[PDB]
Amino acid sequence: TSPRLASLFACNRHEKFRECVAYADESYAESLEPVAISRLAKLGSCTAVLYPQGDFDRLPATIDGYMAFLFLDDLIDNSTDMSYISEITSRFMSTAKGTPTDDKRFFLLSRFFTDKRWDPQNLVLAIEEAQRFMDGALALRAIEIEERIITVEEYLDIRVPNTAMGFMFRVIGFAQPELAEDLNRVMAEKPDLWDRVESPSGKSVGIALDLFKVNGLHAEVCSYTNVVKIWQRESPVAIDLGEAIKFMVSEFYRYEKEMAEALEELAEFSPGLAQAVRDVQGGTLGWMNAE
Ligand SMILES: CC(C)=CCC/C(C)=C/CC/C(C)=C/CC/C(C)=C(\F)COP(=O)(O)OP(=O)(O)O
Ligand SMILES: [Mg+2]
Ligand SMILES: [Mg+2]
Repeated sequence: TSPRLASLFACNRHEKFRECVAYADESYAESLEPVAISRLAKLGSCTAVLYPQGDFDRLPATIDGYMAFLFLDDLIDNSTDMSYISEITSRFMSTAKGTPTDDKRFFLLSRFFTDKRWDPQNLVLAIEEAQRFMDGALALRAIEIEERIITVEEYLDIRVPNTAMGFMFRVIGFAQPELAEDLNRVMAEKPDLWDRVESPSGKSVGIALDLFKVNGLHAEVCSYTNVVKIWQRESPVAIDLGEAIKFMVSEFYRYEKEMAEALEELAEFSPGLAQAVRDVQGGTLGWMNAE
């Protein structure tokens, strides 16, 4: 249920995509399979389509980082109480800042954030965005617990950093190090232009993730933190889940158009960085449309 979404942005693939898979298989089986008790190795094909003009020598590190990230976020999203989610997010941020850990769950996260090849300002950007991702996870869980009714607008604002689109855009500088300088410059000199690209990105990918969820074990629901159910409540006329899905699909396309328009203005500043952003969006949607 919920339809495939056709991104405006091509799903492009690194030429060593095969090596990316297998590195992921072999790395997972050695470093995550023991503790994880999985769709985790699949982040090989994914990194290869997120960073298709990236430097292959950075992709194995990025794969490990992203497998660890996905693993821990599954911890976070599955937690039912603020006390446990707070412990996990604080430990994530400690590790992201290079605090040593002997918790194997965090071993690959530490490898990635302490990679000596990071551009130093790029690394600071990535840590700060991971904090924003974590702050949104914490806020969304408070919402579902308190069963608080918010608007779609309020939700999407909270949700944007928690889609990790912005984090993946920051690691463009790691995976495609010829873009580190341009990444730093846009944040220092053109922050508002940057946010005009990042904000419709997070909104569209947020809507897409929420659309692709619904039901499995017995009742995920998430009635207060899934944009489809949020709109059901906010609509000024009664709408069922089906009609609600249709509307948010239309909103996906509207937010992607708004992102496209922004990327035209980013490309005059940096053609390379604009194209790398397209490919992160295009590969994310491409990879997601295995539904
Ligand atoms: C990157 C995205 C958004 C999707 C697919 C590509 C991928 C596996 C990237 C790994 C990079 C990172 C940091 C991912 C971790 C955070 C994100 C967002 C996810 F886990 C999305 O997976 P989900 O649908 O279970 O959860 P939710 O976001 O709806 O709660
Ligand atoms: Mg999440
Ligand atoms: Mg999740």
